[PDB]
Amino acid sequence: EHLRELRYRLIISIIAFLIGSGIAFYFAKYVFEILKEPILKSYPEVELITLSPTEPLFILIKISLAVGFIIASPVILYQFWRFIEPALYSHEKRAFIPLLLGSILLFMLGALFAYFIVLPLALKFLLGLGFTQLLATPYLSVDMYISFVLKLVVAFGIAFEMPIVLYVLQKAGVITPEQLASFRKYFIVIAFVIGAIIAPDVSTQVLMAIPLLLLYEISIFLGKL
Ligand SMILES: CCCCCCCCCCC(CCCCCCCCCC)(CO[C@H]1O[C@@H](CO)[C@H](O[C@@H]2O[C@@H](CO)[C@H](O)[C@@H](O)[C@@H]2O)[C@@H](O)[C@@H]1O)CO[C@H]1O[C@@H](CO)[C@H](O[C@@H]2O[C@@H](CO)[C@H](O)[C@@H](O)[C@@H]2O)[C@@H](O)[C@H]1O
Repeated sequence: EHLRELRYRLIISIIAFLIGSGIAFYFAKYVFEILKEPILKSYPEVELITLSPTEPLFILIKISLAVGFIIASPVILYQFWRFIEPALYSHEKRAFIPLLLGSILLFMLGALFAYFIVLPLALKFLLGLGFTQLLATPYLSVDMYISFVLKLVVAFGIAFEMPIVLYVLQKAGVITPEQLASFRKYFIVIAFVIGAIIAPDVSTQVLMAIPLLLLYEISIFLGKL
């Protein structure tokens, strides 16, 4: 049953993600505008050329897949939450509703944080560091810039879900707040690994690790037992 439940809830979540991805595909040219907007306004001297051969569809498929996941985030959050509580951990179903709503708005606040705080900051640390206008002119590849935005935006959505899945595991006594306090020296490496994968330089790898450790230290404080 628990074996089969996942092998059906997965297919429902995967079915939702593709419906969401297809929607994202249709209005992708407009989503490409929202993404281009942060650079276009801050450093207009920086040209977004397509250094790539004939790959504006790869940029499309990346856009249709990442944005298709932010559309499906409410369905995916539900399939997680229903497979765990009241299913295994909690007991009340009107503790589940404020949990789903709370976790739906934590993925949205995560994406807004990346797009409106991490990213503009990540651009000043990259090309806004004084007179670096010479090494940044038709030097920007759109496939580079778009991807970094999509990585940063999706990672922060997910990174924000940590203090709820954690508070709920700590409450269900699956983990203790001291067990997170012991994993600190490993999450510092986790955060810098994630920061190495998604960020282009050290300045941005660090810029990313900071809110991640901060989200980890929010989970320990939600060690109210
Ligand atoms: C969960 C479902 C998914 C929801 C999110 C998906 C993405 C939604 C963004 C898409 C969308 C609304 C779509 C709504 C329908 C959703 C239905 C969902 C599926 C249901 C099953 C944004 O909608 C608006 O959003 C705001 C921008 O953020 C703005 O609104 C207000 O505006 C101010 C006005 O005065 C207000 O004063 C201000 O207050 C707000 O700024 C508008 O600028 C914008 O149109 C449409 O935008 C774009 O669509 C594309 C066609 O692909 C259009 O194609 C191009 O346009 C031609 C023009 O000639 C070009 O010639 C041609 O190149 C091409 O043809 C674009 O033109 C474009 O307009």
